[PDB]
Amino acid sequence: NSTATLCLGHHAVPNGTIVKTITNDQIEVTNATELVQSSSTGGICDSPHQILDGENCTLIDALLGDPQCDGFQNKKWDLFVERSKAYSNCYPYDVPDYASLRSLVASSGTLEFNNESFNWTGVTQNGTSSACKRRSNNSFFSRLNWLTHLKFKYPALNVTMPNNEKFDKLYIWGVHHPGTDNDQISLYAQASGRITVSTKRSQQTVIPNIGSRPRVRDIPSRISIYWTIVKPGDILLINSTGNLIAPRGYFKIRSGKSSIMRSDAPIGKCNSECITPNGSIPNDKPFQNVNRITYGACPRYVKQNTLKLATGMRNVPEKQTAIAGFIENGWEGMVDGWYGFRHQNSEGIGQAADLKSTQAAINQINGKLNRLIGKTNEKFHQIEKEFSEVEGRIQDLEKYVEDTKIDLWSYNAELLVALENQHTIDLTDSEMNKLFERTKKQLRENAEDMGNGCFKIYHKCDNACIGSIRNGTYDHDVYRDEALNNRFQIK
Amino acid sequence: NSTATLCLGHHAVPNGTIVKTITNDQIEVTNATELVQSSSTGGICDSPHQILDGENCTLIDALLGDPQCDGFQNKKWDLFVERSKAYSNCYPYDVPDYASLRSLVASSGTLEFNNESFNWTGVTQNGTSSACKRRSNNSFFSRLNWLTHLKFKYPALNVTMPNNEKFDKLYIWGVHHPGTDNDQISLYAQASGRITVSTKRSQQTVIPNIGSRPRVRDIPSRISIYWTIVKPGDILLINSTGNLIAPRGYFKIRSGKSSIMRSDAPIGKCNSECITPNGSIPNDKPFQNVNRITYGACPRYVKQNTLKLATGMRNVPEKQTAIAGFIENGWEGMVDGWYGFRHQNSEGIGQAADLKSTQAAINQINGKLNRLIGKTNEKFHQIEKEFSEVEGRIQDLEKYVEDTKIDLWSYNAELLVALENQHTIDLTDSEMNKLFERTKKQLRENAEDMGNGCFKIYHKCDNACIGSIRNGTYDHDVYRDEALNNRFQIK
Amino acid sequence: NSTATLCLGHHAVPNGTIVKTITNDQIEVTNATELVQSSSTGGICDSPHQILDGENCTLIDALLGDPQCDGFQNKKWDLFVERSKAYSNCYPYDVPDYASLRSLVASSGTLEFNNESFNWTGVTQNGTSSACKRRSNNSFFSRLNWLTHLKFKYPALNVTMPNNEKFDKLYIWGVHHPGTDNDQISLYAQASGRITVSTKRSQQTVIPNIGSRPRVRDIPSRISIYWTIVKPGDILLINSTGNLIAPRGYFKIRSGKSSIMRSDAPIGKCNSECITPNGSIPNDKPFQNVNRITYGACPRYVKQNTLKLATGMRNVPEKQTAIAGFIENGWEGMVDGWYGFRHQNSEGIGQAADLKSTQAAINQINGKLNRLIGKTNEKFHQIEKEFSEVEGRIQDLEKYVEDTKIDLWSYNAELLVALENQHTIDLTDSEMNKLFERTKKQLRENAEDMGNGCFKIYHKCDNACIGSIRNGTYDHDVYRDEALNNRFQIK
Ligand SMILES: CC(=O)N[C@@H]1[C@@H](O)[C@H](O[C@@H]2O[C@H](CO[C@]3(C(=O)O)C[C@H](O)[C@@H](NC(C)=O)[C@H]([C@H](O)[C@H](O)CO)O3)[C@H](O)[C@H](O)[C@H]2O)[C@@H](CO)O[C@H]1O
Ligand SMILES: CC(=O)N[C@@H]1[C@@H](O)[C@H](O[C@@H]2O[C@H](CO[C@]3(C(=O)O)C[C@H](O)[C@@H](NC(C)=O)[C@H]([C@H](O)[C@H](O)CO)O3)[C@H](O)[C@H](O)[C@H]2O)[C@@H](CO)O[C@H]1O
Ligand SMILES: CC(=O)N[C@@H]1[C@@H](O)[C@H](O[C@@H]2O[C@H](CO[C@]3(C(=O)O)C[C@H](O)[C@@H](NC(C)=O)[C@H]([C@H](O)[C@H](O)CO)O3)[C@H](O)[C@H](O)[C@H]2O)[C@@H](CO)O[C@H]1O
Ligand SMILES: *[C@@H]1O[C@H](CO)[C@@H](O[C@@H]2O[C@H](CO)[C@@H](O[C@H]3O[C@H](CO)[C@@H](O)[C@H](O)[C@@H]3O)[C@H](O)[C@H]2NC(C)=O)[C@H](O)[C@H]1NC(C)=O
Ligand SMILES: *[C@@H]1O[C@H](CO)[C@@H](O[C@@H]2O[C@H](CO)[C@@H](O[C@H]3O[C@H](CO)[C@@H](O)[C@H](O)[C@@H]3O)[C@H](O)[C@H]2NC(C)=O)[C@H](O)[C@H]1NC(C)=O
Ligand SMILES: *[C@@H]1O[C@H](CO)[C@@H](O[C@@H]2O[C@H](CO)[C@@H](O[C@H]3O[C@H](CO)[C@@H](O)[C@H](O)[C@@H]3O)[C@H](O)[C@H]2NC(C)=O)[C@H](O)[C@H]1NC(C)=O
Ligand SMILES: *[C@@H]1O[C@H](CO)[C@@H](O[C@@H]2O[C@H](CO)[C@@H](O)[C@H](O)[C@H]2NC(C)=O)[C@H](O)[C@H]1NC(C)=O
Ligand SMILES: *[C@@H]1O[C@H](CO)[C@@H](O[C@@H]2O[C@H](CO)[C@@H](O)[C@H](O)[C@H]2NC(C)=O)[C@H](O)[C@H]1NC(C)=O
Ligand SMILES: *[C@@H]1O[C@H](CO)[C@@H](O[C@@H]2O[C@H](CO)[C@@H](O)[C@H](O)[C@H]2NC(C)=O)[C@H](O)[C@H]1NC(C)=O
Ligand SMILES: *[C@@H]1O[C@H](CO)[C@@H](O)[C@H](O)[C@H]1NC(C)=O
Ligand SMILES: *[C@@H]1O[C@H](CO)[C@@H](O)[C@H](O)[C@H]1NC(C)=O
Ligand SMILES: *[C@@H]1O[C@H](CO)[C@@H](O)[C@H](O)[C@H]1NC(C)=O
Ligand SMILES: *[C@@H]1O[C@H](CO)[C@@H](O)[C@H](O)[C@H]1NC(C)=O
Ligand SMILES: *[C@@H]1O[C@H](CO)[C@@H](O)[C@H](O)[C@H]1NC(C)=O
Ligand SMILES: *[C@@H]1O[C@H](CO)[C@@H](O)[C@H](O)[C@H]1NC(C)=O
Ligand SMILES: *[C@@H]1O[C@H](CO)[C@@H](O)[C@H](O)[C@H]1NC(C)=O
Ligand SMILES: *[C@@H]1O[C@H](CO)[C@@H](O)[C@H](O)[C@H]1NC(C)=O
Ligand SMILES: *[C@@H]1O[C@H](CO)[C@@H](O)[C@H](O)[C@H]1NC(C)=O
Ligand SMILES: *[C@H]1O[C@H](CO)[C@@H](O)[C@H](O)[C@H]1NC(C)=O
Ligand SMILES: *[C@H]1O[C@H](CO)[C@@H](O)[C@H](O)[C@H]1NC(C)=O
Ligand SMILES: *[C@H]1O[C@H](CO)[C@@H](O)[C@H](O)[C@H]1NC(C)=O
Repeated sequence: NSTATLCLGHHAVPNGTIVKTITNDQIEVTNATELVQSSSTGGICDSPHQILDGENCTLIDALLGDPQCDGFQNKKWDLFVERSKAYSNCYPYDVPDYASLRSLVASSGTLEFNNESFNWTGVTQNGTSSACKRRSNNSFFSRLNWLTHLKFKYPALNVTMPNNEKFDKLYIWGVHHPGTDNDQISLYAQASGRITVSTKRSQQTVIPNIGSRPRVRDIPSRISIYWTIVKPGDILLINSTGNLIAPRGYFKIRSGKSSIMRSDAPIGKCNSECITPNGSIPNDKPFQNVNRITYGACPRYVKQNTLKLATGMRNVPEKQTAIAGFIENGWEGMVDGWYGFRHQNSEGIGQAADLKSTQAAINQINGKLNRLIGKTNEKFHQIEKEFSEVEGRIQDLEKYVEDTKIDLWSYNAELLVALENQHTIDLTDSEMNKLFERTKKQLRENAEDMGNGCFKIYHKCDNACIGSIRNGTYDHDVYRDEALNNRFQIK
Repeated sequence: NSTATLCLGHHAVPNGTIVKTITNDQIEVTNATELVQSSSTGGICDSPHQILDGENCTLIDALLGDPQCDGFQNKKWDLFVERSKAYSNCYPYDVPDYASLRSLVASSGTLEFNNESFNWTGVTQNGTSSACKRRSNNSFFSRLNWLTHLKFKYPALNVTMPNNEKFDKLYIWGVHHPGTDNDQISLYAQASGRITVSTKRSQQTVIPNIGSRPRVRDIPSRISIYWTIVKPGDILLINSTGNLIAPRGYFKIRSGKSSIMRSDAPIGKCNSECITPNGSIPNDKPFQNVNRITYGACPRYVKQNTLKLATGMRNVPEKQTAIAGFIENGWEGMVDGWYGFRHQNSEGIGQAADLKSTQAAINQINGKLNRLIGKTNEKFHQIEKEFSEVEGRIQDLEKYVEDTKIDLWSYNAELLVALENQHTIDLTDSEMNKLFERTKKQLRENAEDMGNGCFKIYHKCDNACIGSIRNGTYDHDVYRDEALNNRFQIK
Repeated sequence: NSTATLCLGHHAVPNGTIVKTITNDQIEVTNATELVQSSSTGGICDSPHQILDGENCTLIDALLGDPQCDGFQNKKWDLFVERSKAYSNCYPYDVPDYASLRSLVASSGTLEFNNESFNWTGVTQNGTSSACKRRSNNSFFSRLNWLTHLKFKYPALNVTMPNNEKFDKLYIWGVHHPGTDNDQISLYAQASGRITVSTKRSQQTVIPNIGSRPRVRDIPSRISIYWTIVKPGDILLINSTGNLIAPRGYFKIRSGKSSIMRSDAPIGKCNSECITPNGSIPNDKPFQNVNRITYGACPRYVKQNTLKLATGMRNVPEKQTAIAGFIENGWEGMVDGWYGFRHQNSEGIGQAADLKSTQAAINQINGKLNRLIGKTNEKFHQIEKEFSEVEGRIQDLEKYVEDTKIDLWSYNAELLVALENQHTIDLTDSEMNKLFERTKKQLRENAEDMGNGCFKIYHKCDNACIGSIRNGTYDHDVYRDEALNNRFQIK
């Protein structure tokens, strides 16, 4: 009736989602996406990393050559998987600093072994035991050589092996601790004496200690395992009068991205970049709360089990019912755009989406999605994070380092999502406000702001006229005389 | 005189406080609150954590059973407090890896001890010394058993103790290092020989070393202390020909939240969640600069001694004196609200608070207070952070881990408070701006913006009229003819 | 022609720089500055820290007194620089826990040595070797004393040295491991026996181990090095029957800010606070990607090789050509200010800078520069971050601690710069918007907003009139009758 109404508005949905911003602990938005990965398939995917399933073998048993581990000879891995069911089935042994030898072999990622011809003239080689059976016969660790007397003589060993290669050699060797004096004499022909293994740059001396230990596979003796790395140009010197469990050669030691993980998860024929002890997990999300132990391109571990990133504007119910604009009011019936126009004129009541504002909001949200989704970084060999034995100081430090790290990342995650969500609310609010301001400016003196996100346009404004406003081609001069007469009439 | 003035404004206070934002290193606000706890009472509150005051006893002395520590037998703790005055008063001893045994016992949180009947047939038990008096008589550590020859014989000990319990057993034992060959023979009847303590899964051999050490309580000998954990189903085997300081049984070893702290603070009858070596501290604040060593639900340690969180808007002096609005001007006389209205009309000059805007600002500030205040998290046994001896590598790492952690938290604290304060300034500024905009919209063509946060209303607007604007019931149509004539008159 | 145009605008430059904000991965601004230091001179500046260039000597060789290191006696340092070319040229030795002794001496920062008169009655002193020549003669480590038999007797040593000083004493000593039984007898007159060095609070026993090691400088024997710290009031007791490499006195041990660094960078005559192995670097910037190893007041190490901080507003091309304001349009021709006014009136078309808005933007940007530039903090002795040997557990932890730290700082840097740049864009946009709003308010009913950042002023407004608007002295009442007639005329 000589005027029209033009309202600016934004969509709303019936099923919104609650997120956290800096301004609000809980604010409902039109949509959100989860940034914490909280589930796994439960299987370790055999691709794209080279998996070695230890089965009944620990890495150290596979290294020494426990008979059940013969199948592992010379294999490589990106990730060696050690099973809780694993058990030793050879001569009872220990490794002082077991954790370090495990770690250095794990990180090297290879069991490649090269035999060498040591001169063991004057002694008997290849000692075996019923505690270490291979194909039902008494045997021993494959990579070790139990030397004993020859004709009740054990002449002092003073044996050399030069490293004339261009790579390092890793030697694994041991000392036999007999149960009794009787065993000492029966095995080596004389009283126990120390073993010294040296190079130009290092030395280790180990004393065999006679005594009963609790029987394991009916063996009260023990073997203690040691290692030596020999550089190119250096020489291994082995010096012993008995009790030597000698090396048969060396392991290659390599550097790269290999590691070891304790897990009982089955190995699957599938492809996944991120491995945890619970199974492989997708790495689309920036964070995860599945396990602090990871290998590969993995989301960062956080304490939160959910963090929702807003991917839409504030969700505002439509006030119940004159058309009305965005002031405390969303439009559930606007389904082809995020922002738009509703009008009332001579020809009826209509709605149209505004593409520009809708696309600007969507583009920006997609931009932050692109920064946060599918952008994980790889980590490989790290520190251990679960422990089967009590140890004190070093373990306290390992645990505190990891606890510290997780709390700092959990804090970063919490802040990041609150900041991002505040920014999303601000940028989506801003597109609405800019649309309203642009429209106000077009209309000049031909309309007044009704306070509800709508303009009273003080002239006849048919469908084409409204279209000209929406398209940005409205010429205010054309209508100004009509509008001014209508606005500043005296009633 | 045919018009009225309506000004929008906000309060101001005579005693504002300076805070930091992202925009300003120093900006005065109406009020702030401190987020760094910087004082302690100076006492350790005995509630709600179970405190054990070591008095003259270290934990290790209480474990071994130094006579002055007999009162500690079998006690438990959440926090064992070790005093600087503590001193040993029994046989001179050392503990290789003292720090680890201290740590593992501290974390276990119990001195529960179960006696066992070891078969020491063939030797004399219960050796004592004048260096370790109990009730004025020569004595020894309560939990240890100094075995010596019987009739100048010391038959080889080969003694067993199975763990048929469903929990782990912690055994503490030792080796006696005699001052001279004469002592060796007088005590054990033969030359010194090694001690081996083993289980199915582990072994330790220790060599007694004869020699003079500086006398302590007139004793040139030493005892060295060792420990062994025996799992259920396993067996302790002790094998010795002399110099054995034997266990009398085992300690329970538990897991939980127990720890140990070095402090000289007195223990008080009071209740506080957070304990530091300086005393308990309140844990209302998110940060603290009292001590990096903490136990319980504690604020996080930061380097800053103060961080002030704004709890009010910018504080702006009232310009000296026509009423005027918020543009570069606060209202010290507005004491019943944070924002409001001042008017001049036919009936005088008045002021009224706006509840809605005031409450919206207060609610939001209370929200951020609720997130930051009284929300501390608990930590228990951690790593040591002060050291009485120089050690090198491990200590360097312990110190660097803690330094690293504190710098990262101090950074987080600094950023958090700057961000929060910027947000507080922004949300309080926003309530002022929204109040002004809402008012502008009500007034439509009946008023003009005077540029100083006030409107010139171009009609007679009595107290009820002004009230209708403040209440949001003003009907612009009622006054529009009058206002338009007044606005667009030609003078 | 009875009207004027007044446009508000901001500068633009032909050569802008791309930065990252929270809103945009790439946004062009007028200027930026680099926050990551990525180059070094390549030399270590000898000022202001006290540098000690080890040349051919490691710290440990300088400590023991290898002949080529005699020049180092008693010197101090802030930073000891160890060269890759360094080599030992004396008796072949090792140090169990070499890394710790290196670290504790490095951190102490002094080689100050005080000779003491030990009573070595009954033995020969000052043993020497061809493996350790000094001025072409057979010699030995300067700070050690190789004792051997006197007249084929080596009476048991039981020797004391009290610490009656008020500072700690650091004693360095050793054990000689002879190649053969023949050497043992030729040197010490009897079979090898253990060495015990003790105090009231500590003890160490070391066993000499006879055996061939690979010859070095024709020596198949080895010396193993040990250390003891003796507190004031305590006593050093040395107890040996042979194989003792005795101390000649003690080192002072101090506490302070000293460290050690591995580098081949030459030492220069220059002054720089921050030292890295690549050379000294400037410390103006808050971050650096030169080296994770640093000493002194240094930028923090990050993974990024560049982080650009915006130091100007968004850079917006001038739309091609009616004068026009800031809406999607910057002014390349405005060179004497950041914001300003362009006008068209009766007297022509002019431009003027607005000082207030320009200065407010510049001041704020300078403020954030002042917070970020030249504000680095000092760190001194830390942990090692590069390793020449494989070690396992401890090294894994050292590496993980540093990796963890760097990732957290790299994250903080990335967020900080994105946040700061967003704030810079917001504050510079805000000065433009405030200038426009201030102008709008002055003009009252005398102008209309043309939508392009300009006002149509509906009255004759000559150069003085425009000046009154720019100066904030424009009196709208003077022109209102003229303007209203022009605005609300009917055409
Ligand atoms: C050298 C020798 O033959 N010694 C005999 C002892 O082995 C034997 O004590 C019994 O030993 C039993 C285990 O027998 C082996 C084994 O481990 O299988 C037989 C091995 O050939 C022998 N290995 C070598 C390289 O000689 C090995 C070794 O002696 C022990 O493992 C060392 O602990 O023993 C089993 O443990 C019985 O319980 C045990 O009594 C005694 C008595 O028969 O005679 C010795 O001559
Ligand atoms: C076995 C014995 O009686 N040995 C005598 C030596 O103790 C003694 O040397 C003197 O020893 C003095 C301390 O006497 C005790 C003690 O610690 O109180 C007496 C204890 O009963 C004895 N403990 C046991 C279990 O036999 C203990 C032990 O021998 C030492 O502590 C080992 O160091 O000694 C005190 O230290 C005197 O300064 C010291 O001369 C000599 C000489 O009298 O005779 C030995 O038979
Ligand atoms: C005590 C003595 O003189 N022993 C003689 C052996 O040294 C010698 O074996 C030869 O030793 C050669 C090195 O000679 C020195 C040295 O290091 O320069 C000479 C030193 O004076 C002696 N040091 C002391 C304090 O006595 C030192 C020491 O014996 C060795 O370093 C211990 O390893 O030896 C060189 O190594 C030759 O290759 C080696 O054969 C034998 C045979 O000549 O006679 C011993 O009496
Ligand atoms: C030191 O004490 C040890 C524990 O008491 C003891 O070990 C025990 O030795 C017996 C036999 O002497 C073993 O008994 C075994 O006997 C049958 C054959 O009759 C075997 O088939 C079984 O394996 C059976 O167990 C015990 O197993 C063994 N116990 C432990 C815990 O090791 C040592 O022999 C004693 N040492 C000396 C030198 O006397
Ligand atoms: C190795 O040298 C040691 C230090 O010189 C020496 O220890 C000293 O021994 C004397 C006695 O021989 C102690 O003197 C004590 O004598 C009176 C009784 O007359 C006691 O009441 C006092 O305790 C007094 O101190 C020294 O205390 C002691 N010094 C130290 C530092 O331990 C060893 O005895 C020597 N060892 C051998 C085997 O000869
Ligand atoms: C244990 O075996 C060792 C390695 O086979 C052996 O060491 C070698 O000893 C020879 C001499 O016996 C040294 O040869 C040196 O001889 C000339 C003089 O003719 C010297 O000028 C040279 O230095 C030359 O090298 C070897 O250097 C040495 N090799 C190594 C690697 O140390 C030990 O001697 C044997 N030990 C015993 C006790 O027999
Ligand atoms: C290292 O090897 C040497 C021989 O090269 C051993 O020395 C011999 O030991 C025997 C037995 O004790 C003696 O009877 C010989 O006289 C020694 N030979 C020489 C040349 O001295 C030595 O025992 C071995 N070392 C170890 C620790 O086993
Ligand atoms: C561990 O106990 C065994 C006995 O079970 C000890 O062996 C005896 O030692 C004595 C003294 O040296 C010898 O005379 C006996 O002949 C040994 N008995 C047997 C059966 O061999 C052994 O010495 C003890 N071990 C330690 C380290 O003390
Ligand atoms: C520490 O010094 C003592 C002497 O104070 C040494 O004891 C003597 O050792 C010799 C050689 O073995 C014996 O013949 C004497 O009888 C011992 N004297 C006494 C009083 O017992 C002892 O050997 C030295 N200890 C070490 C580890 O070298
Ligand atoms: C909600 O957001 C995510 C991320 O943009 C998108 O993949 C998903 O399809 C959206 N859901 C709906 C119903 O729009
Ligand atoms: C592992 O050991 C179990 C239990 O002894 C056995 O049944 C199984 O077949 C073994 N698996 C392999 C792959 O050797
Ligand atoms: C993964 O395994 C850990 C350790 O057993 C367990 O605490 C956690 O609940 C598991 N997470 C999932 C998603 O299975
Ligand atoms: C200032 O702020 C704190 C926190 O809101 C409040 O407890 C305190 O009472 C306030 N002081 C005044 C005078 O309003
Ligand atoms: C602790 O020792 C001191 C000094 O010897 C003594 O005076 C005090 O009574 C002792 N306190 C306790 C509780 O035993
Ligand atoms: C707490 O104790 C530490 C260490 O003695 C001291 O540096 C610090 O100043 C103390 N703080 C307070 C608030 O007493
Ligand atoms: C750009 O910014 C930096 C930091 O403010 C300043 O030092 C430099 O001179 C500026 N360059 C120009 C051309 O304005
Ligand atoms: C260091 O050793 C090299 C190589 O032997 C020698 O040429 C050089 O002169 C030595 N430098 C010093 C400062 O002693
Ligand atoms: C500094 O040295 C390290 C280690 O050699 C090297 O990786 C890095 O590229 C160097 N940086 C510069 C700027 O020279
Ligand atoms: C072990 O060594 C012997 C040398 O006696 C050699 O012939 C063979 O390779 C090995 N024999 C067995 C049975 O493993
Ligand atoms: C020590 O052991 C003996 C065994 O001889 C036992 O009777 C008693 O429990 C203890 N005696 C003393 C005095 O502590
Ligand atoms: C080594 O000690 C002797 C004692 O025999 C002393 O005279 C001199 O200071 C030293 N002699 C040499 C040659 O270094």
